[PDB]
Amino acid sequence: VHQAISPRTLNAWVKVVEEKAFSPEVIPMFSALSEGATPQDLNTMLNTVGGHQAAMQMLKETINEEAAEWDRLHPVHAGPIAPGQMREPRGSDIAGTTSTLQEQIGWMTHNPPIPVGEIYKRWIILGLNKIVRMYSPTSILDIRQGPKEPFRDYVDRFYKTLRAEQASQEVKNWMTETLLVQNANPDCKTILKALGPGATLEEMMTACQGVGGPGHKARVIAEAMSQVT
Amino acid sequence: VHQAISPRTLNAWVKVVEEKAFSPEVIPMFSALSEGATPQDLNTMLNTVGGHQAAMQMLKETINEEAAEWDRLHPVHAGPIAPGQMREPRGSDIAGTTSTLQEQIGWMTHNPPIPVGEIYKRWIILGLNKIVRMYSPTSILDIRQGPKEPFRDYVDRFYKTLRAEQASQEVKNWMTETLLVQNANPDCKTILKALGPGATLEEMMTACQGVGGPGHKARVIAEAMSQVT
Amino acid sequence: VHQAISPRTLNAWVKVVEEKAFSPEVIPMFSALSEGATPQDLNTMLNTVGGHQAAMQMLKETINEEAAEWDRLHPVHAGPIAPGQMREPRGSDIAGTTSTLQEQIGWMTHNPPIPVGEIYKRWIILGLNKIVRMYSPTSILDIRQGPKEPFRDYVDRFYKTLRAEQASQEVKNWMTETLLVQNANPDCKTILKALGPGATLEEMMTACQGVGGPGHKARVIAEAMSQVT
Amino acid sequence: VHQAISPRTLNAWVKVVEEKAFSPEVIPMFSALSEGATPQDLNTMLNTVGGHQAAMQMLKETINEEAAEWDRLHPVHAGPIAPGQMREPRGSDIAGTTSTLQEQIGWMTHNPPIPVGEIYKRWIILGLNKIVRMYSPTSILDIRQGPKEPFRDYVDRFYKTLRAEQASQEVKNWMTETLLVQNANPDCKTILKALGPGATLEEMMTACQGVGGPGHKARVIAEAMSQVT
Amino acid sequence: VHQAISPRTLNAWVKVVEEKAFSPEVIPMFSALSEGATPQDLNTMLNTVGGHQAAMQMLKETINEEAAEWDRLHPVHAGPIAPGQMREPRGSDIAGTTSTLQEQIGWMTHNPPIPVGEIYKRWIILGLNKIVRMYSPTSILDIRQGPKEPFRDYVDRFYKTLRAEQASQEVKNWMTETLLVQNANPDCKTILKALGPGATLEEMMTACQGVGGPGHKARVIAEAMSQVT
Ligand SMILES: CC(C)(C#Cc1ccc(-c2ccc(Cl)c3c(NS(C)(=O)=O)nn(CC(F)(F)F)c23)c([C@H](Cc2cc(F)cc(F)c2)NC(=O)Cn2nc(C(F)(F)F)c3c2C(F)(F)[C@@H]2C[C@H]32)n1)S(C)(=O)=O
Ligand SMILES: CC(C)(C#Cc1ccc(-c2ccc(Cl)c3c(NS(C)(=O)=O)nn(CC(F)(F)F)c23)c([C@H](Cc2cc(F)cc(F)c2)NC(=O)Cn2nc(C(F)(F)F)c3c2C(F)(F)[C@@H]2C[C@H]32)n1)S(C)(=O)=O
Ligand SMILES: CC(C)(C#Cc1ccc(-c2ccc(Cl)c3c(NS(C)(=O)=O)nn(CC(F)(F)F)c23)c([C@H](Cc2cc(F)cc(F)c2)NC(=O)Cn2nc(C(F)(F)F)c3c2C(F)(F)[C@@H]2C[C@H]32)n1)S(C)(=O)=O
Ligand SMILES: CC(C)(C#Cc1ccc(-c2ccc(Cl)c3c(NS(C)(=O)=O)nn(CC(F)(F)F)c23)c([C@H](Cc2cc(F)cc(F)c2)NC(=O)Cn2nc(C(F)(F)F)c3c2C(F)(F)[C@@H]2C[C@H]32)n1)S(C)(=O)=O
Ligand SMILES: CC(C)(C#Cc1ccc(-c2ccc(Cl)c3c(NS(C)(=O)=O)nn(CC(F)(F)F)c23)c([C@H](Cc2cc(F)cc(F)c2)NC(=O)Cn2nc(C(F)(F)F)c3c2C(F)(F)[C@@H]2C[C@H]32)n1)S(C)(=O)=O
Ligand SMILES: O=P(O)(O)O[C@H]1[C@H](OP(=O)(O)O)[C@@H](OP(=O)(O)O)[C@H](OP(=O)(O)O)[C@@H](OP(=O)(O)O)[C@H]1OP(=O)(O)O
Ligand SMILES: O=P(O)(O)O[C@H]1[C@H](OP(=O)(O)O)[C@@H](OP(=O)(O)O)[C@H](OP(=O)(O)O)[C@@H](OP(=O)(O)O)[C@H]1OP(=O)(O)O
Repeated sequence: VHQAISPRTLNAWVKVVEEKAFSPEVIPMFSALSEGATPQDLNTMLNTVGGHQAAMQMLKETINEEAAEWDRLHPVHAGPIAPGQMREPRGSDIAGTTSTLQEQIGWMTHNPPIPVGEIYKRWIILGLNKIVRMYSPTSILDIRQGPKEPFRDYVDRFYKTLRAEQASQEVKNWMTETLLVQNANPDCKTILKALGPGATLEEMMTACQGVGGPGHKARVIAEAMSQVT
Repeated sequence: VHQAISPRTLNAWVKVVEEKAFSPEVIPMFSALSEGATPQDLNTMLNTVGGHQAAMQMLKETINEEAAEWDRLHPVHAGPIAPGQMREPRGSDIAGTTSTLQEQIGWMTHNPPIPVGEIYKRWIILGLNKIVRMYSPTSILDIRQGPKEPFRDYVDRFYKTLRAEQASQEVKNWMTETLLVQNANPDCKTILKALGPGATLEEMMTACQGVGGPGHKARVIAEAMSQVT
Repeated sequence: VHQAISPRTLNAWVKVVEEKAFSPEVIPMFSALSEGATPQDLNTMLNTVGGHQAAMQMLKETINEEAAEWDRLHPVHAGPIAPGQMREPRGSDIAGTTSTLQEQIGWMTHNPPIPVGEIYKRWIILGLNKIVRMYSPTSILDIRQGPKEPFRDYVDRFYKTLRAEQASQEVKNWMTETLLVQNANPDCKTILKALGPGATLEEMMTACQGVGGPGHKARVIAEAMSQVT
Repeated sequence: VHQAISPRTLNAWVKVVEEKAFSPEVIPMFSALSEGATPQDLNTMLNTVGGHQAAMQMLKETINEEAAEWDRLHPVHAGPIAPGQMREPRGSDIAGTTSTLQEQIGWMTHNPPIPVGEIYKRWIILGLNKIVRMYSPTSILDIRQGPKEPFRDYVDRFYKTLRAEQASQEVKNWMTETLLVQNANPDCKTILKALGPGATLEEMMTACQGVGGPGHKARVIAEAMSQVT
Repeated sequence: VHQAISPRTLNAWVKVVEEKAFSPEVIPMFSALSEGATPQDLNTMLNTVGGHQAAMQMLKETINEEAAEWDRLHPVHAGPIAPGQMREPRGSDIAGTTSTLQEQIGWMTHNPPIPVGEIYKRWIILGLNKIVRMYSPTSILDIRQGPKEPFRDYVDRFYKTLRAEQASQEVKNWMTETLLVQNANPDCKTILKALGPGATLEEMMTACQGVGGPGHKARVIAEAMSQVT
């Protein structure tokens, strides 16, 4: 079509997703970048969202709901071939799963036009609005050790979140060497600080392996009593 | 139709839901606002309920049960076209899922009349009665930290509830400023007050990160023994 | 039918359920009140049981098994119209789900008679016997705080049970004023008594919010040591 | 008629208004949710705005201004219209006040099309932009007692604003419990604090009834003079 | 005709208005008592409301708005009606201002029926809801003297409110003897108490005629300064 997305349009959409994630600003930008686009172009835009797999699953659920709504309003015709005309779209055709680009173009350019692109755009906008309201991406900054969480479990959660984090490898290494010790609970922080700089992750995990164990509990209790007595 | 809901009727229903939520007063108001309305108007009223999604799901379940009951009382005919007459309504037709507005008007104005609007209204009333009896909306005022609940889990619950709360953003900010520290458990509240005013949420979470850990338990036990000795 | 339930019969059944709940005395009364009644009348009696939803679900399950047994023993005929006679009942027809009142009267008054009312009555009697043996209604008197249960969870259980309780509103308020503090665990009961009369529920929950937390445990341990030393 | 508002679209619009009020975010959401909608659908969306009646009146004034502009640009055509042709829309027809849904659909689905829905959407967007720039909703947090304002007048303003506030009834009770005394002027606030907790609204009003009168002025002047010497 | 309001129905509505004023209970009650009634019966019910003329004016405004909306939905035809046919009702006809009882009956008893009574009752319900939400009746208990308000002006406000108050003459006299001095401002209250019991309204007004004047203010400053000396 005339309004097929240009290379700069697609790149702008990619950069919007990468920089803003799913802040409200994503909704206008998508609306502005995808106007006149076929459902195939919209699917191309959706497929370039790296990460946020849970958010994209949420979006797909919303699209399926809206497709079911469309199918409820549009009943399947009683098998009239109508060789002059073409088949009426279904919800899956609007979402582009069961329709080709030629069919979408034909629906968009027919008289009267069926703007399958704009209908799909509204479905996607509903999904994006739901994501913006509900979804919260994981953040490495939010990973803190629980007061009773073993240090190894905390480290596992930290590294899982770090793997999912959007950052360069150097930045992730820097995050490892600051946040991991920073966001440990006080009991493990004391041990890790006493361990000193240059301690490896294995040394750190060995040093905190007994926190919450009977011996460590006895030790800290006895130290507290000695201080207050 | 003559009794189609007016703009003021729809706005009054919206304001009723926003002001009273699902107090018993909702039941008369709905009854008064929806009399003579087609099932399409009733669905329009139901779609304007913002929030209370669990209550609306309960209402939908009740509507489905009543539609099944109607289907049990009304057997589908043995395919008599009856071109002079029209097809008999099903339960989904009364709820408006499988019927159009024209069909609803045709049933409502036929002689003898099938008041699909009134039947659907009674089903909705049953759902509303169930909601009024059972459903309790979440309240930010009810979020209190458990005696052994970690402060971060409490903060997550608080912010989830605040997100679901019906309030302006300034009011939500004021709620964060007061209720969060107010409704923490005594162990965390002692630390939070020791921090003083002006502490951020991150400083507050770091300060309470050790509550329940071995070191904090030893410290408070030692302080108690020193006081009693 | 000649033995259709009278207004006084239905009201007597309602009063029997309200006063006796599902004590064994319910089984004779039902038997006495429902003799000669159609399945329609029996369903009317079953629908007037307010509350005891779990017991009624048990009764429905028993009725379904008995209907399945009837269907096992009665095979569907090989489609003989038999215009002189009527269709043979199925289990669902005896339970009244798939049968109209006219069909039930026709079966009951046919020669030889098929006493669908009496068969359905025996199914209901089996269900009632099962309820009498197994089902135990929830009681506000039985709601007591566990030794380690947080006060807020106990209060939530108490208020849920109170909502399900069969009592006047004034009686429920009196129960709240007596049983809630009466049935708290000793640790919370001490604090609640120290509050004194006139404390609100919010002040009660605040006062017990720390029971089970480290500070409260340190306090009580130190107090016990001081008393024994 | 393919782009009619779905139940989820209308609910999303309602939630947008309830959550964001008239922050700038409302403008993209509206434009995203109303694409291809008829003027009737747009009016339905506008009627679901609960509260903000003054803002809605500003929007209606903007719409009337734009309709007047349209009428100035499009002069009426004297003489009967052609039987095949339809009447040209006026501003009121675009706004949906004097046009039925069928007429709007006919205008939109025509060769060449008159996009009455999109023109009306632009008018509504102008109104929303004016609201976002100028309208400021009343907030209970901004009700402060003036230095010379009688306490009763301040209480009246507080309760009017609280009635207008978008909040649950429990939240409104909490706001009364906190802000009313918190936001009184110092002269009334010292007396209100001297009253002590648990004071009723009538006791608070009678306690502050004399602030500003000759006796209170004489008393405070004498006390200040005694403090000085 | 069949559902015309009985004498007991009218009396029950009168008692409802007198006992509850415009509490929310007025809405279901009016809904129940007015079912099937003609616009003439509804107008009689509305005319039997004694007092609350501001609320009744609000109701009339709402009715006029709803009549205008109905007129917008129902364009005036050329009216070449057959002798058997009858003129289509307008908003004023539904409200009963321009329609006789016979015309309302004819619209209500017609094929297809035009339920003018029920449409009118919905308009009245919208007005009643507006009243319940917004209107607040004047209460003699709320009349308090302002801190700088002249005593004579307070007396005039009190007597105006007392004249408007719904109460027996003996209760009004008791109100005058109880609340007038009670709800005066502290300076006037001090003088009135010094005046002792048995003083008439003229002595009470003369005793407080100088409060806030130069002599009284100078006197109170002198007494306060002497007290703190
Ligand atoms: C060839 C081409 C032109 C095309 C096309 C093309 C065609 C159709 C669809 C599609 C559209 C709508 C539905 Cl409603 C379904 C469906 N409904 S269903 C039966 O329930 O699953 N299935 N499809 C797959 C279908 F149709 F092919 F079968 C779809 C896609 C979607 C676009 C899309 C991505 C998205 F994230 C969320 C959406 F809502 C829609 N892309 C996928 O679906 C693959 N995907 N899915 C998910 C997830 F599940 F996490 F959301 C994820 C992907 C991912 F991209 F890898 C990314 C990590 C996230 N693209 S091109 C140049 O773009 O390559
Ligand atoms: C075009 C128009 C005239 C129309 C129509 C229209 C037509 C039908 C229905 C509908 C009615 C009855 C059933 Cl019994 C089902 C059904 N039964 S089923 C197979 O089990 O799901 N499905 N539907 C969807 C159907 F029919 F379209 F398929 C329905 C709706 C409902 C109205 C409704 C809302 C509601 F809250 C609870 C109800 F009981 C009924 N609205 C929805 O359902 C969408 N919804 N649902 C839910 C939830 F699930 F949480 F309750 C929520 C929504 C929501 F509004 F977003 C809101 C957050 C809550 N509206 S208009 C101007 O209004 O846009
Ligand atoms: C019109 C009329 C003459 C009639 C009839 C009428 C007709 C049939 C049935 C019925 C009978 C037997 C089965 Cl075996 C099923 C079935 N089997 S199934 C597919 O598995 O669910 N469904 N039905 C619904 C059917 F038939 F309509 F489809 C039935 C009922 C039952 C009577 C009944 C009540 C009961 F408590 C326990 C029973 F075993 C049977 N009433 C309901 O069922 C509705 N109910 N259910 C339950 C629960 F689930 F908790 F037990 C509850 C209700 C409740 F009453 F609200 C109450 C809170 C409890 N009444 S009248 C004057 O009485 O109104
Ligand atoms: C039946 C249906 C399909 C329809 C329709 C329908 C049809 C037309 C109109 C309408 C549109 C444009 C103009 Cl320009 C005027 C007009 N211009 S005029 C002569 O100067 O007053 N009048 N109308 C009434 C008309 F047409 F009947 F005459 C309109 C509405 C508006 C939509 C609207 C709402 C709004 F808030 C602000 C707007 F700008 C437009 N809704 C109302 O107007 C009622 N309203 N008004 C106001 C206020 F004044 F405060 F802004 C308020 C309401 C309220 F919603 F109650 C809410 C508290 C606020 N809806 S449905 C399912 O939606 O019910
Ligand atoms: C024969 C008979 C059966 C009849 C009839 C009869 C016929 C019509 C109307 C009427 C109805 C609707 C509108 Cl919309 C207007 C209108 N619209 S308009 C152009 O703007 O003024 N005018 N009317 C007068 C009309 F029609 F004559 F023109 C009406 C009334 C109203 C009923 C009514 C009372 C009410 F309180 C509020 C309402 F909304 C409607 N009663 C009056 O109006 C007189 N009234 N009004 C007001 C007020 F203004 F405060 F609200 C007050 C009165 C009052 F009762 F004195 C009382 C102190 C309050 N009754 S009966 C019983 O008499 O024997
Ligand atoms: O408070 P309690 O309900 O009495 O539970 C405590 C305690 O839990 P707390 O954190 O709440 O104080 C211990 O937990 P830790 O502090 O050591 O993490 C736990 O000890 P363990 O988890 O190491 O087993 C101990 O269990 P126990 O006494 O059996 O060793 C258990 O006490 P009780 O089971 O006796 O209640
Ligand atoms: O008490 P306020 O309401 O705050 O105003 C007072 C004062 O009031 P009172 O006499 O009741 O104490 C005078 O008002 P009136 O005498 O007319 O009643 C006024 O005018 P005068 O100088 O003539 O006394 C005076 O002065 P000004 O308004 O110029 O400030 C002003 O004093 P303050 O504002 O400083 O309190």
